[PDB]
Amino acid sequence: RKRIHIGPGRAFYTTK
Repeated sequence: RKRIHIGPGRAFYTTK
């Protein structure tokens, strides 16, 4: 369920 990815303006940080 958790997802964390940071690229060239591609935020994908989700913990909750």
